[PDB]
Amino acid sequence: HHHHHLVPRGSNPPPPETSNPNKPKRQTNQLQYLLRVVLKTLWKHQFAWPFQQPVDAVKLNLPDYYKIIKTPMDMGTIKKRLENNYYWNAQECIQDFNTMFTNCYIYNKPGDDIVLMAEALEKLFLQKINELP
Ligand SMILES: CCNS(=O)(=O)c1ccc2c3c(cccc13)C(=O)N2CC
Repeated sequence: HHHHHLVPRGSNPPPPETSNPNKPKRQTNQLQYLLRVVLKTLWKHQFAWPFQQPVDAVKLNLPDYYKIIKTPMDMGTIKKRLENNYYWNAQECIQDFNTMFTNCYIYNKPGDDIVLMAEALEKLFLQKINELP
């Protein structure tokens, strides 16, 4: 039989939403600081690039990524959420950062390059979080 299951193909999931008109939203001083200070300083770091967009499991050849990670998050998504005033409070934004870092540690092993990158960025994140208004 000549059906060899070379189709249908894999794919990346739809990325997390960055707009939601019926979601409650505010601008707070903490959320402005999270954009202006926390996100933008992390974004410029040389270890930021793996985290600047949703994981492209196809390009990166990580076909098990979304088998393991069911709540993906990345700083590109977070950056757009802050720019779109998506959040109600600082906690919602911070939980996105926590999710991103947690996904990295779940999927990978201690000592992997990606984990070392996440640890460094997390250490910085936590330092900047302590200067929150
Ligand atoms: C160390 C960078 N390696 S990569 O560009 O192949 C990559 C980018 C983003 C990743 C990963 C992950 C695992 C392994 C490699 C890798 C991963 O969890 N992410 C999202 C932070």
